Amino acid sequence: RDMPLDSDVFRVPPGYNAPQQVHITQGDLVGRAMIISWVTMDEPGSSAVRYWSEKNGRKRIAKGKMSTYRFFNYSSGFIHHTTIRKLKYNTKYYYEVGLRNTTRRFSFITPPQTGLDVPYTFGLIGDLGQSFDSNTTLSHYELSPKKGQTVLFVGDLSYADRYPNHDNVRWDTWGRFTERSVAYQPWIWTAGNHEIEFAPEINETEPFKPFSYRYHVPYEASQSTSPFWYSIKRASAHIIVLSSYSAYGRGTPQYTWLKKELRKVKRSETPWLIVLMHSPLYNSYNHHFMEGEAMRTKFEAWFVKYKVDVVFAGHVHAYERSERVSNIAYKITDGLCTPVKDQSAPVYITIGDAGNYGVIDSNMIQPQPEYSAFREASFGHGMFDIKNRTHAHFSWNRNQDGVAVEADSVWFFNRHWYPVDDST
Amino acid sequence: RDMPLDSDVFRVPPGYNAPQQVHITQGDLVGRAMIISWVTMDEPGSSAVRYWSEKNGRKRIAKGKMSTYRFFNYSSGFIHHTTIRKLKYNTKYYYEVGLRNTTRRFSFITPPQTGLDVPYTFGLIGDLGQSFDSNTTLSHYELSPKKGQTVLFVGDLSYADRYPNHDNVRWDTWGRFTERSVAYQPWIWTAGNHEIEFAPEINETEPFKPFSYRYHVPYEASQSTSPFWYSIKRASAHIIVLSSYSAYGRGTPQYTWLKKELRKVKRSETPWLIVLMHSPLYNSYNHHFMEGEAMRTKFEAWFVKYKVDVVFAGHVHAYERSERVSNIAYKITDGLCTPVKDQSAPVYITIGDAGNYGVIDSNMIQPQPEYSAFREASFGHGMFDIKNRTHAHFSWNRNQDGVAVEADSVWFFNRHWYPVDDST
Amino acid sequence: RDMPLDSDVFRVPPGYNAPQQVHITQGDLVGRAMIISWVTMDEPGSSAVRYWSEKNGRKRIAKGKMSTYRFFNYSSGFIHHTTIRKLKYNTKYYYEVGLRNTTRRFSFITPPQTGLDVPYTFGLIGDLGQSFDSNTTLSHYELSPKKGQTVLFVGDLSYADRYPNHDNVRWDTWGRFTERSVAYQPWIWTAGNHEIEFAPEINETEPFKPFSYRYHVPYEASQSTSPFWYSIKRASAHIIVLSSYSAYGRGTPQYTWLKKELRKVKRSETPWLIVLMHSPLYNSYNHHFMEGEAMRTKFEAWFVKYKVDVVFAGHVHAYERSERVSNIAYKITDGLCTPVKDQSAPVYITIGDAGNYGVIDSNMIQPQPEYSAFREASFGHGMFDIKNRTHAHFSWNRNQDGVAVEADSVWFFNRHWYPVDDST
Amino acid sequence: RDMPLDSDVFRVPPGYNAPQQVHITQGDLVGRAMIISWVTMDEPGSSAVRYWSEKNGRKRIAKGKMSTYRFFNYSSGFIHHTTIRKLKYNTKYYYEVGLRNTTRRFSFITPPQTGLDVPYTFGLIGDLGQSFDSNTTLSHYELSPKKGQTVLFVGDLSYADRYPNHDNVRWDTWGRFTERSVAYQPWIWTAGNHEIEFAPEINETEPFKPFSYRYHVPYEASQSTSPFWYSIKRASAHIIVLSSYSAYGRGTPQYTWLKKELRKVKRSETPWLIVLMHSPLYNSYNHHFMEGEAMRTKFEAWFVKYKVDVVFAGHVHAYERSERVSNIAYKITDGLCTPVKDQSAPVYITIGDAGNYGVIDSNMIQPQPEYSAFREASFGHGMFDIKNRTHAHFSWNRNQDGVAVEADSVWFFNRHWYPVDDST
Ligand SMILES: *[C@@H]1O[C@H](CO)[C@@H](O)[C@H](O)[C@H]1NC(C)=O
Ligand SMILES: *[C@@H]1O[C@H](CO)[C@@H](O)[C@H](O)[C@H]1NC(C)=O
Ligand SMILES: *[C@@H]1O[C@H](CO)[C@@H](O)[C@H](O)[C@H]1NC(C)=O
Ligand SMILES: *[C@@H]1O[C@H](CO)[C@@H](O)[C@H](O)[C@H]1NC(C)=O
Ligand SMILES: *[C@@H]1O[C@H](CO)[C@@H](O)[C@H](O)[C@H]1NC(C)=O
Ligand SMILES: *[C@@H]1O[C@H](CO)[C@@H](O)[C@H](O)[C@H]1NC(C)=O
Ligand SMILES: *[C@@H]1O[C@H](CO)[C@@H](O)[C@H](O)[C@H]1NC(C)=O
Ligand SMILES: *[C@@H]1O[C@H](CO)[C@@H](O)[C@H](O)[C@H]1NC(C)=O
Ligand SMILES: *[C@@H]1O[C@H](CO)[C@@H](O)[C@H](O)[C@H]1NC(C)=O
Ligand SMILES: *[C@@H]1O[C@H](CO)[C@@H](O)[C@H](O)[C@H]1NC(C)=O
Ligand SMILES: *[C@@H]1O[C@H](CO)[C@@H](O)[C@H](O)[C@H]1NC(C)=O
Ligand SMILES: *[C@@H]1O[C@H](CO)[C@@H](O)[C@H](O)[C@H]1NC(C)=O
Ligand SMILES: *[C@@H]1O[C@H](CO)[C@@H](O)[C@H](O)[C@H]1NC(C)=O
Ligand SMILES: *[C@@H]1O[C@H](CO)[C@@H](O)[C@H](O)[C@H]1NC(C)=O
Ligand SMILES: *[C@@H]1O[C@H](CO)[C@@H](O)[C@H](O)[C@H]1NC(C)=O
Ligand SMILES: *[C@@H]1O[C@H](CO)[C@@H](O)[C@H](O)[C@H]1NC(C)=O
Ligand SMILES: *[C@@H]1O[C@H](CO)[C@@H](O)[C@H](O)[C@H]1NC(C)=O
Ligand SMILES: *[C@@H]1O[C@H](CO)[C@@H](O)[C@H](O)[C@H]1NC(C)=O
Ligand SMILES: *[C@@H]1O[C@H](CO)[C@@H](O)[C@H](O)[C@H]1NC(C)=O
Ligand SMILES: *[C@@H]1O[C@H](CO)[C@@H](O)[C@H](O)[C@H]1NC(C)=O
Ligand SMILES: [Fe+3]
Ligand SMILES: [Fe+3]
Ligand SMILES: [Fe+3]
Ligand SMILES: [Fe+3]
Ligand SMILES: [Zn+2]
Ligand SMILES: [Zn+2]
Ligand SMILES: [Zn+2]
Ligand SMILES: [Zn+2]
Repeated sequence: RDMPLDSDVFRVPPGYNAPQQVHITQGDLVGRAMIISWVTMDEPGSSAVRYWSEKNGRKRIAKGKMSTYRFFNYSSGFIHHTTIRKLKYNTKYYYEVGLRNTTRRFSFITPPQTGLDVPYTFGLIGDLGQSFDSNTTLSHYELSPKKGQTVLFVGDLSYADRYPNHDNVRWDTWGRFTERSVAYQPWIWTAGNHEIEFAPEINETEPFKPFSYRYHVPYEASQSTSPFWYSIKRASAHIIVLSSYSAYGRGTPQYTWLKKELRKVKRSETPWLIVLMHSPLYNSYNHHFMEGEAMRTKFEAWFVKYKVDVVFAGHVHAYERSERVSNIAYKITDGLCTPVKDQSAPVYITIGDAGNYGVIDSNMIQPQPEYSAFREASFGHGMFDIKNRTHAHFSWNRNQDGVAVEADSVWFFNRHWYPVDDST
Repeated sequence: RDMPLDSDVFRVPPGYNAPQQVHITQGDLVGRAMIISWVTMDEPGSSAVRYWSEKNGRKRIAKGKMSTYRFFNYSSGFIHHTTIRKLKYNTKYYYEVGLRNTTRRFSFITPPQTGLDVPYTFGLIGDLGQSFDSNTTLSHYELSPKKGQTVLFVGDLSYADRYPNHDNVRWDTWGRFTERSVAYQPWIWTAGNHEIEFAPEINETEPFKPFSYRYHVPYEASQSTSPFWYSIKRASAHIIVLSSYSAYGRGTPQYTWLKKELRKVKRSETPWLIVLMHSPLYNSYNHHFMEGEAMRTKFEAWFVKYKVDVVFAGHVHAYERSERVSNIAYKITDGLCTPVKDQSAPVYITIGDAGNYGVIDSNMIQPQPEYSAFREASFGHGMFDIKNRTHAHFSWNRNQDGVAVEADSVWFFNRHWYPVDDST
Repeated sequence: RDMPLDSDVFRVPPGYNAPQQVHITQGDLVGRAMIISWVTMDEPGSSAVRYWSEKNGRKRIAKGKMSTYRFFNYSSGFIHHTTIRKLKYNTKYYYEVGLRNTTRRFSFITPPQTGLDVPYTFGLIGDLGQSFDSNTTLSHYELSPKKGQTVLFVGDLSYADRYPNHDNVRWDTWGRFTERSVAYQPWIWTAGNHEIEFAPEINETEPFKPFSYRYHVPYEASQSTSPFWYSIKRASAHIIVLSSYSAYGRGTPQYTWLKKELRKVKRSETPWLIVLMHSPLYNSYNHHFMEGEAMRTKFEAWFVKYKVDVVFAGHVHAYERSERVSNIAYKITDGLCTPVKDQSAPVYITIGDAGNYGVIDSNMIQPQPEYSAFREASFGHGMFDIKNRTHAHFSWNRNQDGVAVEADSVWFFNRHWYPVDDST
Repeated sequence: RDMPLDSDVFRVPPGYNAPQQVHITQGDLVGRAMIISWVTMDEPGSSAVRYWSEKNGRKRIAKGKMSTYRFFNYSSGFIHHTTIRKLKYNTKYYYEVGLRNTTRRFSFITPPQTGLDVPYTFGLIGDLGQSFDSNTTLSHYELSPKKGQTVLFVGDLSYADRYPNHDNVRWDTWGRFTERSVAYQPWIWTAGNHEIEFAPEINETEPFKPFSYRYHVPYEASQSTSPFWYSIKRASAHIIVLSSYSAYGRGTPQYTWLKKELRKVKRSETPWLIVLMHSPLYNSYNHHFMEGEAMRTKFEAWFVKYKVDVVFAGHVHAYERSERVSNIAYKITDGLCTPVKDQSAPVYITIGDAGNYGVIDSNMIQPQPEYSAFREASFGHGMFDIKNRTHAHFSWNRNQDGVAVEADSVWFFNRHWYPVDDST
């Protein structure tokens, strides 16, 4: 069900050496910087970006960097990444890319300054891929009357690794496909397993190669040493991104980084604390059942201890939302190994159902365990709408329903400023 | 408690640019190759090694490679690594190193061809370090009347990272200290946490740097893509080394590698299957209690499924030997989370008590759980003596006892050729 | 007059990932090693070469290396270079390349052991390019009844740098064009100015990049530190190759290397001493008149001192052969600045007329100076046929004449074993 | 004769990780930027530089870069290079270096904006080295009542290459020795042969390695692609630095660069045109007689054509000043090979007599040829004092004379604004 190469969605912008595959993300810790990235195929081109705010129409120029990579018998085009910094909060900016030959213009809006009661609405997309189903989820998102403002992406971007020799073209088409959204609003990236791409057979053994060339993140903003785990703050939220497929043993860089990072969250500043990861810690579908155990045994207590609000994951191609549950009492022989309701624990949601290559995970653990509050095997996307320092409303819209039909919906009460039972 | 820099044990071989810190390991999959490694400090020197068998006294020459590294305000000398290959099994070889200026001679004996009933005796050392205690354990090993023939090293080599800026000299002194043994019999390396050395503060953020420059392993012999997990066969054993501090998520290179590797073990060929790792899966001391959970949740079933015989670990600075136990029935809600006796399960032994910087882990879990067969907080080393395809005898000698006093002893019955009850 | 891309001469060998652009050169100092190089375009492929002698039909395998490069908006295919060594002198060998997918077979004949009276016939080609004229010179060579056995190539290989952005395809077509000769007999390479390719404008500023990726030479055989100046011995000749466009100041690597090298020539072993370079030291055409002055002032005396026999050059697109002349008496104010006949001096010949992009240099210094013995502005190639330690016969065949019509011809008397006046 | 290691001049600034070997140069094309460089030996340290003008005492900070290198059995400390830019012309600046641990303060004065009649006084030092003689020349310079404001350095900095394995310490001592001057006024660098350091024997074969790590120049300011030839404008002068030991063949990068650069000189803007190079084009001493021939044959005409005023060189350890001479009429056979007076030709001066390792080149060519205006084998330094767009006064002070005794003196009349006869 992968959309064919000629699909209107994969068409290449016309013009000589016209910037294609345009995409953006936050470029700093707090909201006033963006990383613009794109690809030119005819020749190298300029890595300069021109931008100006709607109000103070003064045109400034940011100069970035260019790179390329070869995968097997494949060779990328010219990848560019430029970071515009020191933007003003809450203002619309226009940016142009492809200055030398054919220029293209886009716009984005900086978020509001970080604050306790600042509202903001995030979209949740996981496991997109490029099937027709993928196309549908993306439009439904684009049409959600509750306008999404940033997409928190949970992993498995294009599934190009399913093609022979991981046909990296499929990375190009995906990038062209999603530009309609990412050229305009940032998508926060998380690495999934389809991004690992360990292919000894074709002599490609550096994990995450294509993904890392194409998608950049402000990892040094948090003091991370790798782009696979980082953190950013935006509006009233503090987002922490983790890498299920990187290492988390005690003492490793990721473990060490997260320990420090959790100590840096200030709920008086960013009330909402969200964590993103690919492989779900709590999952009742048969597929990938219990894979999240190892990371679970390692970070769960931290999450309960710092009161994280939600934990979004993907990987299982279906939907599921749990109860605030914890299972942090086991000591091997004491037999205390059963998830228990805990109002300090975060809610674990899994939205890996945006489409992939058109396949859904339907078999599930029967009967629905206690920790599971709702599960459904349908394609869709989610929206996490922050309202106050106390309220945030989550929704799940199915691809079968109309754009405005929330097939599941829930209010979240801030584990810090209003820890009442939302566990309903 | 660490031995002082002037300790006789740290003395530098005399002569201009005299080879120091000499050491060896198996260099191929089956036994007929060695990797000789050493360091010269005055100037680069030759990386050629001259060797000849006692019988056919014809002198041949192997040419290797030289490298250097800088840690913080530290600079290595000239590290050399040369692989002699195509040796004859079961023969004494003499090798000379430092051909240009001051030459030094050593010898080693290739192991017997791999076989079903070929006996061999391994020493077990873990968490050595360089305290006086360390010195002791090493001598006790050197004196075991049951002559050890290869040391399986379980991790934490020198604790140089405990010194300011990880004073890499402590790596040099450790290398000079242990030469008395390693220059003559191979030691199989395993990476522990003291080897990670992630020091962002001094701008050292590439894990395992010093360890990796200094200690090489034949990882491509198994088709591993990293030197932190590999496998070798020697005599009647098939040894598999893993990395607690590397990644093992589903799909990762280490996970992928182990799955394939277990499929390649042939018990009709190497009856004994041993696994090495630093952080113990089963451990009842308070210190580092339950750190091995994550990896446990990922590899335990495979170990039971392939009937691995023993699993040596270190990290807890003390001794402990368990019962053949398994705990692979948990499914979150079914409450089946208690280690059970399983005769397909391997025996988990932890020997991280060779000395470190002179400190013992004594606080235990009271009371001694069922899975724990014997535990003692004493410094010491172990020996695993293979006898037939069915028998192998393990011993633990305390540093307080005399060289020949086995403070713990047990016979192992091959999980494949003689599955009768050991566990006692 | 550049042959069009569809020219039958540029056709690509059929088959999946079929080795194309096959080419060879001597791979050691004395004749018993070859460097096989080729290109595969579909995918990487194997860098193994299979070969066996006609006599002892035992098939052996040599394993080489693979590399790639990008020039501007260009990306090479997979370049391979493999060195077969330890060949037997004077024997025919078959070699196959493209082992994995589509295999191609060729053959070559090792030269005879170096000796005083060993005959051998070299072809002289300079400034080839890929015009139709180039095609003609190459056939005339292929048809010279005096069968050439090795081509000494004087520089300016393909003129791809004349195309926009140095369209490196033109490097591919040239390589395909000349395979008919180079896959079978070695061509010794010399770097000319069309190989420098310094293009700051397109950000290509490393001189000799494409040339160096594609054409390899045994420069370490002589103890050279760069592939732009080296030396080889073959049959009764000792060939020295220099780089007009590299540096030759006093103290530089090239200067230093040549000084030592000249001291290593043994005329009792290789009677004939030949030097190759691109820019001619003695030239009477108007084009490039006096460019060879700087190198001249630096090496001429050495040449006269060691009695080099001939000095072949190219660059001027025409033919010219001089008298044994020297001009090494100048001391600024003494006015002794006029070429004089000297029987210790080498004969300077220029054959840069094989074709280029179809243009000839016709204007010449009028009147023909004394040092010039013969000059003609015609396209052609040359043959230097060694006979004894005393005799060697040089010929120049014009493209207008028939294959067997020597338009100029001369006997050379060895400056060492028979320094009589051949200056006729 | 070289000063001993304990010489007071080689003492190391006290303090932990105290900045040593401090030095500066122009950092842009026109005068408003500086490159501060230094070395810290205890540990890496900060590469930030703090500076503020005397007037507007606002302290700003520039952040630079750190690097290290290894020569043979030698290892550099931590070399730092930071470029302060956008300075105001003609103002005193103070700069501090070593911000983390022990800070040191220095000052410099930006030159006046480029102009037709802007005076400036340059010092001329060549072949300094570190003998006692060297110490002397440096003091004499420091004391010239005609205060020098920038040193144009002609090559051969330290002669470290004379020590075994080119004992790079001699590079450190030289850097500490000269700090007294260079930390305060820029010295413009030129590469000489003692900087090449091609030492195959110890496996060092990349020319100019130590020199290049330690001494940086603003070569991209002119659009040069290498740091061995560049150009800067300062006050009323346009200085062009060349590399005798780099390549200058037709087509090479240096040749190509100079041709374009000469076209960019505007005498209406910087009336005085100076060229620096190591090996002198015109020299009548026996030592190194005629080494400058090759480059001469390549660039002389261009110098006459663009009317360069002076050409300073070193290499011959003595002094010599010529007449405005040219010798650009030779055409091989026309016998016109004798230097002739030419008033468009520059004056060739050689000041390689600052000291070296205490040795003078005294053997001259007898008799003093016509082109030579004055020559003397004494240690000394020079000063080139620009006065107007028409006048500039050059002086040569011997080490034997007193600080104010000009042992040779001459007025230069601008070849462009006042071409009357100087040559006397
Ligand atoms: C390279 O660029 C030129 C124009 O700049 C274009 O016409 C040509 O087709 C390009 N080639 C490639 C391989 O992109
Ligand atoms: C691309 O833009 C540059 C602008 O400097 C122009 O010179 C060139 O001809 C343009 N078009 C193409 C097809 O390269
Ligand atoms: C994808 O969806 C868009 C609208 O959301 C539509 O215009 C387009 O035709 C669709 N393409 C495919 C291949 O489904
Ligand atoms: C690439 O191809 C296969 C992968 O296993 C193997 O035969 C070969 O050695 C690999 N690596 C290289 C460098 O060719
Ligand atoms: C939080 O938002 C909800 C819905 O928008 C509203 O009912 C509630 O009163 C808000 N809380 C505050 C403190 O305004
Ligand atoms: C370098 O080598 C020389 C002898 O080869 C020795 O005398 C000198 O002390 C060495 N220096 C270092 C830093 O090892
Ligand atoms: C080291 O060995 C070489 C052998 O070639 C010798 O030349 C040198 O002098 C020896 N001694 C030292 C101290 O380098
Ligand atoms: C270490 O033990 C050895 C014998 O095993 C002994 O000779 C040596 O003196 C000891 N050194 C220290 C510092 O304990
Ligand atoms: C090294 O020192 C500290 C480590 O956090 C930091 O200030 C600095 O940026 C680090 N990295 C570099 C390249 O200096
Ligand atoms: C195994 O070894 C033990 C002790 O050496 C012995 O009692 C037993 O009989 C041996 N088995 C075989 C098959 O020889
Ligand atoms: C890569 O290789 C596959 C087969 O191995 C081939 O079909 C495909 O077209 C190749 N692509 C390129 C760009 O060479
Ligand atoms: C190429 O050769 C390999 C031989 O191992 C084969 O598997 C493959 O299918 C062949 N053909 C192509 C088009 O790749
Ligand atoms: C090149 O010459 C060959 C024979 O020498 C001929 O078969 C071929 O057609 C010629 N091609 C062109 C383009 O001249
Ligand atoms: C490449 O294009 C031109 C060449 O002069 C220039 O503007 C640009 O800076 C060059 N280099 C890079 C890295 O873009
Ligand atoms: C050299 O060769 C020529 C022509 O082949 C012949 O006339 C002459 O006698 C030969 N010299 C010797 C020594 O055979
Ligand atoms: C490294 O730094 C420490 C202090 O930071 C210093 O005491 C030690 O002596 C230094 N070592 C070297 C080799 O500079
Ligand atoms: C160097 O400076 C730092 C300043 O942060 C200080 O912590 C350190 O102790 C100082 N002294 C030494 C000897 O490193
Ligand atoms: C170098 O000269 C300075 C003054 O110019 C003097 O103070 C110093 O002692 C001299 N040192 C030597 C070693 O000549
Ligand atoms: C370094 O030492 C000598 C220099 O000629 C030589 O024997 C050796 O091959 C050189 N290079 C290396 C990499 O050892
Ligand atoms: C040039 O300077 C000299 C000496 O300072 C002076 O005699 C002459 O008049 C000056 N020229 C101008 C134009 O001021
Ligand atoms: Fe997925
Ligand atoms: Fe330990
Ligand atoms: Fe040419
Ligand atoms: Fe000098
Ligand atoms: Zn997934
Ligand atoms: Zn440990
Ligand atoms: Zn040419
Ligand atoms: Zn010199």
